[PDB]
Amino acid sequence: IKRINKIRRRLVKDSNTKKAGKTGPMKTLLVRVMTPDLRERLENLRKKPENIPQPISNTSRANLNKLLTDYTEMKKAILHVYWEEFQKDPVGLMSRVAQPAPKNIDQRKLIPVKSSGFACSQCCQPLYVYKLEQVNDKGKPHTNYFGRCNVSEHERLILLSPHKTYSLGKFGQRALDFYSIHVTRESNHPVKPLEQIGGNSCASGPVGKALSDACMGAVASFLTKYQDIILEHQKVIKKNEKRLANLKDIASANGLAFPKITLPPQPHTKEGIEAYNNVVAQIVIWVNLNLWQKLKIGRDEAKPLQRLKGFPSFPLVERQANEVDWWDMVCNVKKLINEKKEDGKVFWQNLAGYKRQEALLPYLSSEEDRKKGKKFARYQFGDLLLHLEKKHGEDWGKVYDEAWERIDKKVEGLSKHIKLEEERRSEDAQSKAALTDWLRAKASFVIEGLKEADKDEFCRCELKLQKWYGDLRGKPFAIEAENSILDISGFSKQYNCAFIWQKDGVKKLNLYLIINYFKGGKLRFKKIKPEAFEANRFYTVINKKSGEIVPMEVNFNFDDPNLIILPLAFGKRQGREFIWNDLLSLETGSLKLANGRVIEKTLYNRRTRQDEPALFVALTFERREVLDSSNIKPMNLIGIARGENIPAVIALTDPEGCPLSRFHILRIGESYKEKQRTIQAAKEVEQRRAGGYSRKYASKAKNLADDMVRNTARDLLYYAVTQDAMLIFANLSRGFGRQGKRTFMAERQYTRMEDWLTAKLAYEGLPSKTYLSKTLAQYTSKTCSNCGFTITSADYDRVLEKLKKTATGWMTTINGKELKVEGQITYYNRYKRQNVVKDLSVELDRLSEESVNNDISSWTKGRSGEALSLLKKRFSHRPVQEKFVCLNCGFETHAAEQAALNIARSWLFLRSQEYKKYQTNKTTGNTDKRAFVETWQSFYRKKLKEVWKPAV
DNA sequence: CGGGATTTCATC
RNA sequence: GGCGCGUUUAUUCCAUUACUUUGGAGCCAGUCCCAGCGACUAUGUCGUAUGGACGAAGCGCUUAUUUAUCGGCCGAUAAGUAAAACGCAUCAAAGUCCUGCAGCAGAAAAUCAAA
DNA sequence: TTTGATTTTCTGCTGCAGGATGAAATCCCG
Repeated sequence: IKRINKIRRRLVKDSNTKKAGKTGPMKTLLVRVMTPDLRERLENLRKKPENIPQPISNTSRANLNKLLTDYTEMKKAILHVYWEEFQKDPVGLMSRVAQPAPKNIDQRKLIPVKSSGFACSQCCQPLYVYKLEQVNDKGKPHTNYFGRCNVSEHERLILLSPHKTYSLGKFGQRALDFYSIHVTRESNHPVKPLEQIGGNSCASGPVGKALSDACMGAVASFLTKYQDIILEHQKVIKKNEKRLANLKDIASANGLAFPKITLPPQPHTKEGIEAYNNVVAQIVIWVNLNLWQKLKIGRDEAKPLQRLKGFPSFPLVERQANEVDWWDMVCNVKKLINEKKEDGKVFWQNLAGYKRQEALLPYLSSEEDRKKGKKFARYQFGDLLLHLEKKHGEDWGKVYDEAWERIDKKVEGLSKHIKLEEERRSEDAQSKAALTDWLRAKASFVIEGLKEADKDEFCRCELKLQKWYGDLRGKPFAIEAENSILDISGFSKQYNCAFIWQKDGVKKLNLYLIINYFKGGKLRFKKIKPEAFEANRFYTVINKKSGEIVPMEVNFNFDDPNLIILPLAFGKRQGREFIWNDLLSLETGSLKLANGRVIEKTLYNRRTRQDEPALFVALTFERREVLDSSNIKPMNLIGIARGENIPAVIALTDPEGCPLSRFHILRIGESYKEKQRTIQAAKEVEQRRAGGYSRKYASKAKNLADDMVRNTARDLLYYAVTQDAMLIFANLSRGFGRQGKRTFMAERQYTRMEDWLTAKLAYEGLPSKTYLSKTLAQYTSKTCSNCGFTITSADYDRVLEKLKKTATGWMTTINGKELKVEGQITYYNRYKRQNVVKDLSVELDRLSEESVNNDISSWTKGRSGEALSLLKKRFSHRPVQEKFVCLNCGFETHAAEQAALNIARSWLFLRSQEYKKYQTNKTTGNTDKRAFVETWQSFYRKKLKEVWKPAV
């Protein structure tokens, strides 16, 4: 059958196994700790078993909770202190936390800097730079840089990176010796969480050696982010200089007096970031007000200034908690609107004749916003004002009052609903967002009364209300639940934690987990002989740096008021993988338990119908013996064709490009798109009935898509294994994916399918390249198999130029092929939001009615571009995302199967001596892709003539 | 003078 | 989608240890009860079960409490209450986790000194 | 998105960093 575990069994039997290197492929077993509610669930089976194991003792729970609280508080205190230090001195901190090179390089330094880049915070002295040229694995010389000082105490190996003027390049979690500062009593630093928070009731060693990493990792990450952003800030400022200069030139071309507001330079505080971003936003608003719409100048003509993004915030401390409070900001908005209500009332009541229509231009929605079931608050506010104007005439004095009454009623109702929801147990972010939109529209309309009288006051009010609107939209999802972690830096005797089993019979084992992190607790680890096992006793093993295993015996008391005892709860497959695996067992050392965690996160309990915290044990198992890249030989190929109606059509072929029948065409996940469409229809119905859907449809589409992806991946892997085959994908940059107007991150699955197969082959120890491959996606999906011709836009330009009218009508040719200029093309106009069908010949006649003799090249370049767009939309080789049409010969068959075969044939093409000759020609400085296109077309035609006979 | 830690130092 | 239920997800031995999910299948989706949308015939009604709250989600086999058709209390046939040997719809899959920041995937409003 | 012209709009939750541990010298203890 098709089981992933049978595939893994064959893979294990397919080749020899060898022990893992310095670090093995990490894998986490996430089990759940036996709890009283777990036992309650277990007791209610129809076929009740003989023995129900005991739950976890209450003392263990209390001790674990106290330990988690202490660890969290210690981490918070340490990060707070180091945030204060950073807020005092950035340079010294980021110089200290720089990760030194390993204290093992005894290579002789040869070339110092031909100097004053940074300074060691210990001596505040400049760090000399030294280079070192060596020979790498593949023959490319590499240049490294290191920092050493005149002080023997400061003779470290701080990393330096070149630029074209130097940077650190590394930030570690163990560079700064955290132990000697806040734990040991000899140091007199005023911060000592162990002596202060825990009251000398917690063990020093393990807790400190965990806190060190648990804080310095985050510190190093933030320092890396900031030290990387510091250079891009300067470069972005430099680019903005030229962009502003060009914009000023364009503005002065029309004789426009540019406002005297200048760009703040690259700052190093977030206040400067905010000021520069506000200046940029105001400049963009002014340009949109005066140039984009007034002059009908498009966006290509205006390269704008850039806002500042990418400046990080300090971990766990600069995470804003929104202390300004939601209701306080709402009341501030109310007060500001009430103060500025008179200004808007006077402006609208005392409006001129024709100025009334232009005053309401932003308030009225166009077809684009109206057709999509719902409009922004500004649009509906304008429509309500239009209704009031229709109902009560031009009496805007009372119209404003009635509109204020309606908006105030809606605001009060929304506020009451929000308070009622948020008081007891619930929260309504949708209502908050709607109320915020209403308040924003009301504030805009109210303060629009000062658009031409008091410019600065109006702008200040606008900025304040906009930032208040942003804060009111952002604050509600601040969350209240955070994970709690309890690290175990390693599994050795010192750390006083171990995994134990009961030697029942020959192989059966009971499972207990013991935590010893308190002073006064008793836990004895006794070394024993290899086969001294006895019943009612716990036994375990230990790992060693030299590859030795030294099993030991555990003895303790179940009523100890200090230690923590954990019974587990898991399933057969998990036990066969980690706990009681048959082939790779922890006794031999093939499977190793390196580190674990006591993660406590909220999970849904169906018995209580609620989400409650549930202790997990993220036992990270490092597979110490993996497969060897010694017996693997791809051969057969499985060309995967992507699409929507058919999730995947796969074509089999040999390593001669000759397809063979062993199943030849297989389709997996049929009608699943119909289920996706049904789910989408239900969601759209729920939106039409309220504007949103519930949590039942939260991930139905996502879950179905992921299930389809994983099932298809399993099927592909089984086919590859059973046929000794390989899979063909494309070479796409990281982050590849389509983003239209309604795209979701879950459709970036081609790369994610590659990644899933990569991870699955990676836990077994082999890279993705063994059975997963990529094709150079240059013109791969743009080729047909009947003519060997790949369409380019130069041919489109030639077709546009050649377009003329003969006795039978318009005529144009591609590669000498006469094309009947006839037929109708359908387009989806966003202004109409419907289907409009136009005739190519009729539109050409209409466009040429302004010219003589139908010479398109004699028209304006805009008319030629429009004719080019018409010809391209008529002669597009990809009319639909799921349809391909051959422009040259139009051989007729099932398109998807032919495309599936052609994908594999293209991947085969992406290795040839023709490509070698193309590379040699490209070494002549002719960096043109047209040579590649010609070579690929010629090679494909030659191969079609020789062995790749098209369908007969 | 070993139990028995106990911490402290240290380190890809 | 709401409720339940277990199956298989290991080649001779490694829990029929249950966890975290998705499917197949079995049953059930009504109550403006409160609040978002159109007409707004105006802050009034209707509808679109939308967001939450509210019930909602098998059958028989084996063992005792609810009766006499029979002779001067014996079982004749069956209810549900319980246990549980239990049989059917009911049969299939996969898992590698943490901390921090917030950010990365676009295109249609879009033409000029339009190279 | 895939040949030359481009950039403020409305959508939605993942994309980049940091990783997954034994000697040494002491101490409480006489």
